[PDB]
Amino acid sequence: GCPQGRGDWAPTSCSQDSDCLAGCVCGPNGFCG
Repeated sequence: GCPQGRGDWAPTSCSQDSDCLAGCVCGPNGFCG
């Protein structure tokens, strides 16, 4: 998947999928992934 969940790639806080990279969604954790 996209680099929003790797060791040194902590996720991005989001409220919608548009806050995230392409193909990534805003998860229930409130973070991109």
